[PDB]
Amino acid sequence: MKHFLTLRDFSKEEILSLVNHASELKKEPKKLLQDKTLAMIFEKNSTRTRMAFELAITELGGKALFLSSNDLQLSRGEPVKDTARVIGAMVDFVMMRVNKHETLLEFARYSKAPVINALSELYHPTQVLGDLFTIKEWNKMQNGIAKVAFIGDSNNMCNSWLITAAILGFEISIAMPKNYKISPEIWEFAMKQALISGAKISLGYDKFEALKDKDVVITDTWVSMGEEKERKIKEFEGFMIDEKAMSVANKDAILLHCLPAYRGYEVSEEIFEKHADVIFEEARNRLYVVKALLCFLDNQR
Amino acid sequence: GMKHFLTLRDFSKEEILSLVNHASELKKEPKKLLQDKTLAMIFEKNSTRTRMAFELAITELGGKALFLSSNDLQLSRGEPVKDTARVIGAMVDFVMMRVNKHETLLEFARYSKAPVINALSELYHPTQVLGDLFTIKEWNKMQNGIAKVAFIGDSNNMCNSWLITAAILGFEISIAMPKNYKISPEIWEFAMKQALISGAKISLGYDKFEALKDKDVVITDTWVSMGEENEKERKIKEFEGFMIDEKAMSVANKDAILLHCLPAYRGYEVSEEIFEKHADVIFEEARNRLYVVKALLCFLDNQRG
Amino acid sequence: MKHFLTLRDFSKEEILSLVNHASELKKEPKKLLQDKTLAMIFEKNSTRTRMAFELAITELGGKALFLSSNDLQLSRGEPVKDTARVIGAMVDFVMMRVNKHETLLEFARYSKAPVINALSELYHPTQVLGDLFTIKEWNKMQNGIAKVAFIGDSNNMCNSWLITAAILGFEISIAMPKNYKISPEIWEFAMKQALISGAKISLGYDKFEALKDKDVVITDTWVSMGEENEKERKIKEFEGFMIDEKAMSVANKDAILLHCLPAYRGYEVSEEIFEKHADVIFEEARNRLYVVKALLCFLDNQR
Repeated sequence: MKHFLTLRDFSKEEILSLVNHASELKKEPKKLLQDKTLAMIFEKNSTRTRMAFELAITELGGKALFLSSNDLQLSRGEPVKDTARVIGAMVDFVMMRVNKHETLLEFARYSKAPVINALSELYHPTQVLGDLFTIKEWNKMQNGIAKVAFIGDSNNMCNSWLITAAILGFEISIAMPKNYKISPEIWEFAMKQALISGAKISLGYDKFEALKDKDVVITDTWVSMGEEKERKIKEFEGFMIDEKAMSVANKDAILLHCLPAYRGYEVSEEIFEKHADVIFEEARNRLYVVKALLCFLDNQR
Repeated sequence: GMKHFLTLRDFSKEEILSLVNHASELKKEPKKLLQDKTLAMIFEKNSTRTRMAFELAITELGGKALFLSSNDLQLSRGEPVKDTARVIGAMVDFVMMRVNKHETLLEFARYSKAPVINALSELYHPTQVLGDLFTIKEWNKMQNGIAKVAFIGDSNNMCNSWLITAAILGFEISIAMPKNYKISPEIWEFAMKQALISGAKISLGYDKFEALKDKDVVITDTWVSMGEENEKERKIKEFEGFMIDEKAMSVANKDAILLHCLPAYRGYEVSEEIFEKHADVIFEEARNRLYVVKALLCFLDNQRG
Repeated sequence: MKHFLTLRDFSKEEILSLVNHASELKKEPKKLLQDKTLAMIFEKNSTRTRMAFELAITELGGKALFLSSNDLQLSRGEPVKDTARVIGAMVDFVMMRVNKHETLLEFARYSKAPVINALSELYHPTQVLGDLFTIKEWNKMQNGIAKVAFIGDSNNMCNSWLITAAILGFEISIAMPKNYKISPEIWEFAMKQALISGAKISLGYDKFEALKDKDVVITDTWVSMGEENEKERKIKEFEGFMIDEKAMSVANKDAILLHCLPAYRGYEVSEEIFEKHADVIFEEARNRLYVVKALLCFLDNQR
């Protein structure tokens, strides 16, 4: 039985078929999960995420249960294996948004129901799936390859993009400040994968180098939740995405941001609003992708 | 152009009355008119009574509600409202919002692909007034399409929305509040203008008993209006003569009904005796918000372009 | 019109038929409450409980409304009769998990809709029903009787096990520390009921005596919620009372251990023994679903 904790556990073919299914569903919605149930466990609230999941299962014919931070104190009252052995036995799927990946792993270990990583400090795979869906929608996938730049932290988003690029065969440039490092274990996995898929990966500390010859620019907040700051902002001096920065990329390149955005920091107001349409489709598109993911996990029991 | 429901000011006599009639049809013969449709409910300050009405309204109509709470959703505290609007408003069919500040509703509506519904703001509480109206009609206190109504209380949202609705509908309304208290001039002007068209007999005073003369419907509300709770002790003293009690109801017409949006504070704006004397109507009032939100949601579904 | 506030208000026959119905429903699920609604009022959150009820009504064809602690402040803003007379008139059932039983009573008194006691300081009947379901599933009900030991506090669980054993005709031994007493009013009810049903009830302060010739051992947390301002003292009082391997050894062969959860390994129960019984303890947990289903269908017919 398969969980969905990271795209690392999936094939190029599997990932692409999730995006194609999403697309079919967006076009022609079907109630493929009649009466199925999804428990949603949040350790830290995210309205954007919740919407995506709640609506995903709902539209597919099922029901969602929202168990919040207040509602559900994980590893703070009862142990996780206990919670897993009750909740994971009563519902068809469990999504979790967690502070720490270990928690997902520990839950999955004892969950009869497939567990979905709605966000952890290591990986944010649903988001990348949505980003991907969006790239395809905006016809920025020439030749099954995408030429992508990621600018920001060595955070979860970076990890997941690095990985996915590696699996899919994308050309990706990553840019973060000089003092910032990427996990050697993750990096190794990507190196291996690139060999098989022909990925052109590069990692640096120069925004403008990363941006050269790119059709898709991806950025993210610098001050990550919980990790709140004043010193960090000063470290990300050159790193804002602005008009001059987008100029360096290819003509008509799209800007993606997972949100929320902090105008005047990782992104300028002008440039952000310049790309409202794509940024907010991006936000919404997580729906179609979670749908696909849920149908998929339902068939891999 | 697509219509939101932020205040009754934006609607015609005919429109409001047809919402009530529809509510009534639905109460008689429930129908699932919004199959699969979705309603985001955003609360900035929790109201269980409201939530019930909306949740059940859409549910019974065949749809699904999403409750996003205060804890869940921090508006204008993290991300700007236009950003939220451009996500949430794009994914759901309707968005209801209970807000601290009306501007927030306006700003959201401005960016929402989905019709936004004012579940309560500091200026207006229209879904409540619709329910009050429904109730007045059910209790056969709308002789001649007109109603003879007294509103006693603060210059709060409820007052505004009664003033307005009276104005649109052509009702005869007397408002009573303390001497120092005023109604927003902008709102008052609208009402003056609307009365001309509709023949509303509107009067504002500071004498409970005058307001009450020849009335079939007495409406009151809490004095310490929500949020303004840092100022309560003072407000109470100002509302000395203003409680609705047996003697006060005596001044109104025979068999006049007492309406209160709830919750009620026995011993303040209303006496225990009198409140309980009207439990049947008051609690039907409570419940009747359901049918009215149903109508409203059907109505906004049909007015998308 | 009948509410479900304690098993005290039901007959042996009524209780057994709830368990039987549950069992039918587990076997063959049916949507017997199409479109019906359940308001769930929590004064203190319990995820385990919520799941049970939310899924019960949902699977039965209805809808749940979760009103939380933050959402709904009971007897702290508006009076309860007012709440009851709004909520209880818009939904088909009301479950409540409350700090104080009186609150259920007061609500029920003004609720058009049947109220269900999802847990109070006095009684936890839905849990006992589930326990019962589970005992029957693990074939530990020889001759319609069960031989049961309850070890723990004089809490809600104890009250409800005492009562139910009394109604049903079970043989039950209860063990708690010396200083601890059962509510005389509850105890007196049980005494009376045992006479009618032939219950073999005994109360002591000796874990091992309680355990002798038992097929079911039941335990529970010692630090009961709310009473957390007094904990350090309580733990010391419960020295001999943990359920461990040696304790289970005293009971009959293949005897099952039940715990309503959550559990505090190293206290009322040892890690080893708890995990030894994971399968039954977690079926126990899950089985609350089928029983709440039964209960809801039952209350739908007793209007």
